Amino acid sequence: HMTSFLHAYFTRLHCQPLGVPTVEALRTLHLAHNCAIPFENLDVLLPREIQLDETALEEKLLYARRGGYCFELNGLFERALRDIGFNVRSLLGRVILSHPASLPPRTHRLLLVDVEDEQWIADVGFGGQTLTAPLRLQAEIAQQTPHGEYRLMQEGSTWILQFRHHEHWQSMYCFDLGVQQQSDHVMGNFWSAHWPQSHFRHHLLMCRHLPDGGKLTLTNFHFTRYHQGHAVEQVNVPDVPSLYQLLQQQFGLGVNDVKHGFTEAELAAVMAAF
Amino acid sequence: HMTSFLHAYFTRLHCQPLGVPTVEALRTLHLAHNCAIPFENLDVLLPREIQLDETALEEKLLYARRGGYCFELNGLFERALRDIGFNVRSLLGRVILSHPASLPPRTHRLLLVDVEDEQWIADVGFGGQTLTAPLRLQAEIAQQTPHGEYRLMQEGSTWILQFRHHEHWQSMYCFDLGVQQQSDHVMGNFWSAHWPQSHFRHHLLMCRHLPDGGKLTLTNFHFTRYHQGHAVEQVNVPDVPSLYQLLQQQFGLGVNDVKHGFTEAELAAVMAAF
Amino acid sequence: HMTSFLHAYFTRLHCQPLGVPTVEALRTLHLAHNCAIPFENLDVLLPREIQLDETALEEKLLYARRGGYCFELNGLFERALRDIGFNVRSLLGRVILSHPASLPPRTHRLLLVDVEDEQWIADVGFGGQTLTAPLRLQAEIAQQTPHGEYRLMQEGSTWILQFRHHEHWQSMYCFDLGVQQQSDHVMGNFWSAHWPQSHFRHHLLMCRHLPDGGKLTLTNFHFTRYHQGHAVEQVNVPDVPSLYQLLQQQFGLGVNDVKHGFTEAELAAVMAAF
Amino acid sequence: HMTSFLHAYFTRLHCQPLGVPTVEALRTLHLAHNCAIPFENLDVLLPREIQLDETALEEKLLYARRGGYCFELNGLFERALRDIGFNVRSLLGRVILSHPASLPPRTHRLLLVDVEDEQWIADVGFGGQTLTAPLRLQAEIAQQTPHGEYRLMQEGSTWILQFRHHEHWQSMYCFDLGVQQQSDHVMGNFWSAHWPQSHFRHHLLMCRHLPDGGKLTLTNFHFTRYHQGHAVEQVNVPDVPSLYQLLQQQFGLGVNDVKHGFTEAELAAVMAAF
Repeated sequence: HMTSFLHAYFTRLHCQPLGVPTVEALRTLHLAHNCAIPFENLDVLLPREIQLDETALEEKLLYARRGGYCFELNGLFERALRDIGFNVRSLLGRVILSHPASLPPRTHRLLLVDVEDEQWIADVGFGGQTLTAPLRLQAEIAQQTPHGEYRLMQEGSTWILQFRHHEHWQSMYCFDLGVQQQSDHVMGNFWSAHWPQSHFRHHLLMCRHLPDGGKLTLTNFHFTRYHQGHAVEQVNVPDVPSLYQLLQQQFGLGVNDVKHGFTEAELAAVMAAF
Repeated sequence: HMTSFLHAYFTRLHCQPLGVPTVEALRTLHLAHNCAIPFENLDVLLPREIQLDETALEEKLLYARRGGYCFELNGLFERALRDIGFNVRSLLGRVILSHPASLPPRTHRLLLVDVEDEQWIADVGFGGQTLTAPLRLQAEIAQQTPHGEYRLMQEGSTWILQFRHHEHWQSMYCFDLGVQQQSDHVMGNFWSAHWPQSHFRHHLLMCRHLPDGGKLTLTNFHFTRYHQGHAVEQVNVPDVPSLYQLLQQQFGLGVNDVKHGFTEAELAAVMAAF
Repeated sequence: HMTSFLHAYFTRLHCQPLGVPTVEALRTLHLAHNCAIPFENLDVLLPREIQLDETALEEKLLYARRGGYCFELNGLFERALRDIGFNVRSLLGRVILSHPASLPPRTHRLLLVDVEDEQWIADVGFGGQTLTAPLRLQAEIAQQTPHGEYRLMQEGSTWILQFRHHEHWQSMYCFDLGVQQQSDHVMGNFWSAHWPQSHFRHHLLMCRHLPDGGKLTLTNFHFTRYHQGHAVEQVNVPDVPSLYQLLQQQFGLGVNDVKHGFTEAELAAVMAAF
Repeated sequence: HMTSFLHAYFTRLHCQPLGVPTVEALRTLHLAHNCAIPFENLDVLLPREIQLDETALEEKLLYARRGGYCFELNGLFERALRDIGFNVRSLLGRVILSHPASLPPRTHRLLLVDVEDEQWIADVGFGGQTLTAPLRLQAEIAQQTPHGEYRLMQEGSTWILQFRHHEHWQSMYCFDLGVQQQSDHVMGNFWSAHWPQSHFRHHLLMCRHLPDGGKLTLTNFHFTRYHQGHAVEQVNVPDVPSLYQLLQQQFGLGVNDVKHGFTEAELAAVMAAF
């Protein structure tokens, strides 16, 4: 089967329809998503509100060929998986990367999927180190992904997904299986986009995934390409115009669109702040 | 026993020390609190950040003789009950009064107390209809309080709070027993104080409790006195100055204080917005 | 002559082209504008940034059939008068209606037009009591307008404008002939839309003008119609849906539009804040 | 003569009273100020409103031993010069350093002083390159200052200002002699502290002046000392604690104070955003 939405979803993912909800279907859609729809925080910098209702998400991520973060990406992904027939619901977790003194709020959205009597967690909105393939809800089991090795962890009642890096695991974010509501994400988005100390307000962030363990990475003007998890080439874009171009070339950002588009002069004012 | 804090706490509550954590101790401290420390949202209107660390709370609610809401009030209360020896932790719930189309975020804080092998919920920061006495965690049981009658539903794991009104139970807000973290309150406060559509940014709100089922109520210039739950006297303050006075008289607001005080001209700019 | 813009301008004003810049041309375009493009502050309440570059103005006020305030309205009007050949530039003035203790900032934009060796001030963005016809820059001279009587008094190189209200004269606002720059308006808009105590953030405001001294007035749910300056009929809209309708009927608001439109659920969240 | 204010002003300036308003008095007070009261934007980063009424200025800049920027510094300075008997009023100008495409708003405050039948412009609030000694209102005349050579200029009613950079002249800000009102500064401060793209919201900025053409410079963790206009020593502070210390040592920031003080943990949250 294929709903109106599900249609342009597959269309944007440069992928072929799927009607049967199976671990393999997930496996691919995930990577598809990860390569098609970039991780971007540009609506936060050029001041511009982020709606999270399936429609705004549809018109932003699909039609306008734009990106987003936690809430937007997994919000769209959640819809797709649902229309395809899977059993999903979002979850909120705490970003603990920076290794904070005290647990932070529920800033990160992620998906919980029930496929073939097991429970997996799909997440395409974590940015740089996001997963690129579902993982099973189990501790220790060093799971594998097209772009890395991760390890969940049943600590009491809050799982602690962590990944392999430089000979040992790093915590990325903790969460629990508690239900969440649309508003809980709206609040999550509100925090992230408006709390003065939120990093998302202090630098442009883009990240797109490629087929063979490769990925792109923009952080203001610092562009970087990776292959099989290695830093191959690192360009430092020299100007706004040049960057405006890089956004459309490398990440395939829909710079035009009656609604969600944005002039190049706007990208200039945004980078000007830094 | 009595800690430095616990000291000025009792001092502000115009109450006598208590060292033994029992339902009765709770019973009274609750009402004490409800009558001494007013519910106020003034720091939200005159723009002015709300810290929630025990110290800012101490200096705002105790020393400066000021009020606050959910987060501040129950934040202070939680500390006290803790220092007195009780077993407490905060909980976040969703305000459903307005009977919203879809569940709202975790805007409200409240306390869970374990006294004599049972579980009670104390809450002094809900404002107008806050409880004025602990309640037992049980369904149907129409519980009684110095200022009203409440009933807790048991919809799943989550609970709902209600109170009588025209011979029919009315739900105030829902909530479950999930753990919360300081940050979760900071986020709650952030939402409440800064989300554009938050009602707290559109009108002054004050509310203080009196011994015999009475309470005071300000909503901008509309002042109201209540006895045994009845509207006895309703004055419509005519001017800023007059109101400035009313805040100190009726609610016992510490209008002066190196830090948390505020001029009367400031209150004027605040009410000027409306 | 007629530029691409000037085209849809006249089209929105349900008016016939004009190519000769004369006091009479001004006289009508002013009233035209005043009846076609409503005074609205809706983008301020549903959080949504207000661009002021001729293009955003064009797309919002003309194509989407929406309204605006000081900055937007006169901004569009200024362009028109310019393309028609007049001699115009904006001015910033201080809103003194509330009769403030100390002069407020330059919140209000207005136009200065040099027609037939004289200087006139056109202003369609003041809302409720805006002018509806150019006025001559001269003191005492009680000038006449389709919707009221005005007057100009002196106190420096700065100008004060008034209108006879209840039985006599009283100040509306002041300003001076100093040059302004786009950014100065951007700042003016930033203030008005974001300074916490700005009244525009605390209630919906709409106002549209009618041919024979009549006008429409919305303030949240309070709708009011006026004839020859008199309150004929005052309805108190009972619900969001009904109001959503009233916005399109009475004011002719373009509720749809890829970009500047807004759902009715959005208007509900906005009125929910109050 | 010496007013209550003027008293602690001199006390903070580690300077001896002056009662006669002369170019020489200005000459020194300026340098005095420039070395005593640092240029700081810390209240912008840890969210915290900036009042500009003489009293808040007094309590922040003098009693709490804290710094500020444009509005606060020159605001305090203006009061002093006034109480001492000079003839002063503030002016607003536009920061053109970055060499913007179009004129920016009136972000910068500065002083205009009438001493011995001439007109000078004093400004202690511009930060890094602020003046350190009055200048005469005259074009071309390459004027000299304890920390640099500034050439003023013309171009219509406006005046530009520059300093020898590299060796070519780099326009700084610009302005006109138009009157300004308190609100005009409040709006200016509003812009600077809240407009999302304002650089002041993206990094900590501190700058203090020293006696012999030397000055200190903090930009986040990049500390720098200068002598006779040369970069002697550049330390890159390694941690928040260490920086907290550097603020009190090198710039003499009053880190404590019932009101304007700030914990070290607060500084951490601020730097954490970057």
